Amino acid sequence: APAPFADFAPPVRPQSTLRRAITAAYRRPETECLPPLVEAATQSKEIRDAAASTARKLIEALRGKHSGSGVEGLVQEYSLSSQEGVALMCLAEALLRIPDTATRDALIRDKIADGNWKSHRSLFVNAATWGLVVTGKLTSTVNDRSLAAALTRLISRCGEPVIRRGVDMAMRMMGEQFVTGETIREALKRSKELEEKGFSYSYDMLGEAATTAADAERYYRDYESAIHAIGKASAGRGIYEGPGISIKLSALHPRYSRAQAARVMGELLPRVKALALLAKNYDIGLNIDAEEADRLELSLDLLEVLCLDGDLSGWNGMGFVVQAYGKRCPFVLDFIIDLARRSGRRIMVRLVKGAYWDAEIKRAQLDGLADFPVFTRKIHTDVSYIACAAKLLAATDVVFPQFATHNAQTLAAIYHMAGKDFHVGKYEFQCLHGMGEPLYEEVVGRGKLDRPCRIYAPVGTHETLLAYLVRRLLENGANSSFVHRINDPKVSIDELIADPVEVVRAMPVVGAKHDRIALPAELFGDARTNSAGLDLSNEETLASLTEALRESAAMKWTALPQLATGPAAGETRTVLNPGDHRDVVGSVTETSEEDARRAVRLAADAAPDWAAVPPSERAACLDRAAELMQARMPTLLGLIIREAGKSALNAIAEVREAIDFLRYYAEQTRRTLGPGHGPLGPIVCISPWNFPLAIFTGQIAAALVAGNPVLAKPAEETPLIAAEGVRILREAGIPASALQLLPGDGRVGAALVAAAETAGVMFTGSTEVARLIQAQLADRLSPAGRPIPLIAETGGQNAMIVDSSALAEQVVGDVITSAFDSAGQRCSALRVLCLQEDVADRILTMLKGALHELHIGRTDRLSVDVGPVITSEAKDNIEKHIERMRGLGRKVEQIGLASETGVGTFVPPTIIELEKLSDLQREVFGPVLHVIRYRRDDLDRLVDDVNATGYGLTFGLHTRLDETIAHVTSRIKAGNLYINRNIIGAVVGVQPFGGRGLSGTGPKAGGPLYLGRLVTTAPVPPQHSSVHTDPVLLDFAKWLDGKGARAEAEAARNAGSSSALGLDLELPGPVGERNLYTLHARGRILLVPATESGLYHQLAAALATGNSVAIDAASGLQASLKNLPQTVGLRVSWSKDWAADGPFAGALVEGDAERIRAVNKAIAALPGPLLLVQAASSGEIARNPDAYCLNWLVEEVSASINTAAAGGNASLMAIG
Ligand SMILES: Cc1cc2nc3c(=O)[nH]c(=O)nc-3n(C[C@H](O)[C@H](O)[C@H](O)COP(=O)(O)OP(=O)(O)OC[C@H]3O[C@@H](n4cnc5c(N)ncnc54)[C@H](O)[C@@H]3O)c2cc1C
Ligand SMILES: NC(=O)c1ccc[n+]([C@@H]2O[C@H](COP(=O)([O-])OP(=O)(O)OC[C@H]3O[C@@H](n4cnc5c(N)ncnc54)[C@H](O)[C@@H]3O)[C@@H](O)[C@H]2O)c1
Ligand SMILES: O=C(O)C1SCCS1
Ligand SMILES: [Mg+2]
Repeated sequence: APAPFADFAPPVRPQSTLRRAITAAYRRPETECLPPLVEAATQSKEIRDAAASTARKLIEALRGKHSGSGVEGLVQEYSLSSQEGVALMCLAEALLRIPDTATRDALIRDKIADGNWKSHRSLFVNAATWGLVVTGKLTSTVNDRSLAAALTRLISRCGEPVIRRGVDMAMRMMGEQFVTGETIREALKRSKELEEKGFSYSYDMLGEAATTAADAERYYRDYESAIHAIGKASAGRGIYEGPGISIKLSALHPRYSRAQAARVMGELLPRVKALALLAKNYDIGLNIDAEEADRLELSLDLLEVLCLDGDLSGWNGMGFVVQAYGKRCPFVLDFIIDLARRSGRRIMVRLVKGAYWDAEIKRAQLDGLADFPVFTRKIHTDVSYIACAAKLLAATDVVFPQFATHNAQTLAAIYHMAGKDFHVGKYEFQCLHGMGEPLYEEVVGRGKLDRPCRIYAPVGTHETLLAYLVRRLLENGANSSFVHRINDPKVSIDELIADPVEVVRAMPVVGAKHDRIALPAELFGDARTNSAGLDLSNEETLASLTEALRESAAMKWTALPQLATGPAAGETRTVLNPGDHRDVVGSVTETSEEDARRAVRLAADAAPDWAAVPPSERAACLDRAAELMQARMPTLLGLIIREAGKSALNAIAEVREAIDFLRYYAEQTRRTLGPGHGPLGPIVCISPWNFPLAIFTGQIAAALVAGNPVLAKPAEETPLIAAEGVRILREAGIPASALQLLPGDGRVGAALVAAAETAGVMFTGSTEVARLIQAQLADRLSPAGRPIPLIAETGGQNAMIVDSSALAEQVVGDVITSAFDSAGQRCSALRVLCLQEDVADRILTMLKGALHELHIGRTDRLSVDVGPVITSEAKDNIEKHIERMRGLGRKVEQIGLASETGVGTFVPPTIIELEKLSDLQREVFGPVLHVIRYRRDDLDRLVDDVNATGYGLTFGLHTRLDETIAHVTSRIKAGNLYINRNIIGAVVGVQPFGGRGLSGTGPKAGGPLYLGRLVTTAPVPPQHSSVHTDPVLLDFAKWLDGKGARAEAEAARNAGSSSALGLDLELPGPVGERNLYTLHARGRILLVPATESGLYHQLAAALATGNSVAIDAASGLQASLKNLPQTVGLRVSWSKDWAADGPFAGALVEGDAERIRAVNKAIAALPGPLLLVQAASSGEIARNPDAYCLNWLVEEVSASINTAAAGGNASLMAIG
């Protein structure tokens, strides 16, 4: 048996002094990066004056030949609105997908111009891109109804001539402007004109981010065939005067990442070597493009091996991009220059600013990392660029600098920095096709500056173009971009030639972070501190984590019954690693049923003393526990990895979630709890195995901070991390009498629930076990004669709907994560993928290819993607489902498992293609994705089928179309919605988490209504109000007044005002996402009245919160509701057989204690979902206007929208 963590994440090679200096700068504070860059970029007064004069001359030329674009001229000629221009270009795009030119012209003449364009996949799938072209602004989703109206209007107004102009315009841009050519031969033919003027070329076969092995093979043969064509055309011109190629490493392997470094060096490197050998034989340049920040240092390992490989000697064409917007850039250049000296290869170094800025900001915020790997002020990147250019110009004997820029100020500064001596091969400039030719026609040639420029030339069909094209249009439209400002009349030439080096030097704090971009720690501002993660791409982090993880594995972890009086004796057994039962993780002593009953009595005796600790001090304990967990995160990771079968990434997220619960409930307490919000009493917290620290901590922390002593009963599978969490909470100041730990199985849970002094239960787990607890509690009443509160958060049958406008690569990534992360052992995991029929085959092929790149095994290796299932019984239950489906004829795709999995309990990720959604009965808690197909016109029926399971936890939708978003999100019934992203997000206070139906009672964990359920009188949560009044409530109040029920009419009006139905908030979070929180009606509420006035109060509460009702017909109160307004009657039904008329979404009960007990038992016997029941006596209804609390009669819905899904971030376009 291998030692734990002995092979966790060894580096590709020992890290040299130069490599370690790169890693040290990864997230260096911006105020530390800039001073040395300012010093390096400083030039003399004479040079700065000459550079400004050169830059002014270049800018005056650019503005003096500036002409209006063809799109702007078309919009002007036909007086088009912006939406009309966008819709016209979408139509033109679709028309050009008809190959036969004469067939297209006939369709235009006889069908399109004749009105009905709809008759002949949305036309507007790519409207976000055309929106950038027409308006310069990026919209994340498409208003397809606005575009359809605009297209009808413009065709009916202008007819065939405008369509003809649109087609011809789109044909030029897509064939000549967006790309240099559709094929490499076409691009080579079009390059002759500018090569005669002194330009050179580097061709990019458009392609990146391979999803499957087949994709990577395709990109490889594209590169290989382009090298042949370029080399044949080069015909011996060499690497400086002749053309070259650019490649992206992510195109050549589907798992290009630090986590898969061994596969990268074993599988990707030989492919790059084979391409480089061919480039060497033709003597052309081969450049490795730079991608995301977490790929930089990995790419250096490939560069090093290739430059030391003797088979490539004699050739100086290997090239490499370095991004000046990155904090590591000068240290990367130090490494490359030294490698060039060691190898004797004159490495071609392309200095760029960088293409992924928006995405790097979002990623660092999501991951809770210390800082960004890029600058946050645009002028900092400019200073970085000039400083790095000085370093390169001092090293032209050993490297070939290539200065890629469209900024005339940058260009002029480098041109003068380089001085008077020049020869071809010393250095060059570079620009992008369709962006830089105007500027460099003022540079190339003996009549200008006599400096060469290489054009980066994209090659590809309309299809393969999207990702690259959006990045260019974002660059072109960003407020901070030179190419945008040059065309801004409000921007003077003096502003354009301002020297960024001197502007930065003169700022009061050199290198200060952008004022409007929050560090990841500060996402929530003054409310609370964000939890911090760990960068698993940082070699220093991986080295220290390896040591900490190994040390965690040497510890003698235990879990004991920790009563208020001290540890208790009991039956003891080992806890085994689910991925390898030979790995003993620790020992657990389980609680006897007698000691569990004893613990509740000790909790009851201690309850007054803990309630007396003021809320601010209880919240301070939670904050101290969060600090302790943050500091102990590496050790906690090691325990979670080995006890619960989690990967390192998933364990980090788990510990972050626990920290966030602690800080969120602390802050909510400080905002709400006062002397009149008395605790319930001892609360039993029963938790699941699959989030063994986060959900465990969240329930206990909420109960404790609300003033309740807690009996903590963790899942029998994962007691060790629970015991450590209790240890941390007690260290933080929670008294032993206020938090007792009771390990064991469901018997211990049931004994606690049944104990007489148990005042409340918090349950997270399976729906079937929640139903047993509901039945136990139906026997019971509080000393005040009211039901024992139960929060029961249960399973899901979670769907994702994908239409023909979604991007397959995005979909497949979010499906692989949502369905198979943690081996599908997330309550939020994707269970049913619904694919529109027209794209289903392509997406399924891509999904299956991505499935086969996953690594399944014991999770103490960074390279492992999917770990084990928790037990042999879980495995048996999952496989029985797979075999039942397999026996019914359903197609089943499974990864093959390595033999080393035999010592643990593993289930391979599985795809099952279903015929109907009713083929599924219950939640299958494992790595099993079901796939169904649907026709577009059946979308509404499909949402019905998803709702018809009775679950309502997480739900995903992938679409670009606003009409479809509005339709689906208005009809789906689930607690957590996700648009154009994965569905496993539960960020505390950002996506408050929890569902409806068979998925939960609410209120949501990590949301503002949670603490109020754990006290006898609920406070008013922050931001909890609504100015909207339910109109049926208003009609009912008028009816009450007409009947003479004046006091009840006033109570009804008061309920209408007090209701928070219609609350609609946006919660603070990371950039590039919109996180929304709304209060809706729950549904149909069962009313069990005893008196006429009680019925009127119950009806008012239910209607004020937007619900319909079913009224118990055995009440005999039918005569009390005569002559209702039709609007109210529509919401009212009478029920003789409650079980026939469900499912209900809650219940209101009136009666004395024994009537409430009898009704509670009858309600618990109803089939289906657990009901949140509220009960009151007739006297309580008369005395207390809040006898029925309106908090529990609305339904919380969280929605998370990825607003960067279209390829960039519109808001950050105006941030520089
Ligand atoms: C031929 C060529 C090849 C290229 N290859 C690559 C490549 O392989 N990998 C890659 O990542 N990029 C690459 N780029 C760069 C990228 O695609 C953009 O073209 C370039 O960053 C624009 O810089 P500029 O000097 O033209 O314009 P400018 O307007 O001077 O600079 C714009 C740049 O500033 C940066 N920026 C904007 N806002 C901020 C901010 N708030 N804080 C900090 N920085 C900010 C961004 O990098 C942005 O692109 C290449 C560029 C060219 C011309
Ligand atoms: N809605 C959410 O937020 C959420 C979150 C995570 C997991 N879950 C659900 O939890 C399930 C997986 O977790 P699990 O396997 O640990 O659930 P489980 O129902 O098997 O057990 C959960 C806890 O209940 C206890 N238990 C079992 N029988 C009991 C009984 N008769 N009386 C009292 N307690 C009893 C168990 O010991 C355990 O501590 C999944 O269905 C998952 O969907 C829901
Ligand atoms: O494709 C991109 O976004 C960059 S890589 C080389 C050109 S700019
Ligand atoms: Mg169980």
